[PDB]
Amino acid sequence: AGECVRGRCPGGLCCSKFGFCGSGPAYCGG
Repeated sequence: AGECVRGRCPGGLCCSKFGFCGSGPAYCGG
């Protein structure tokens, strides 16, 4: 669960260039 649309993802979390969303050092980087 958690996918980005055209490079935009709400909720207040991170979005990966592969088209995904997530919080913490997983989809954010560092």
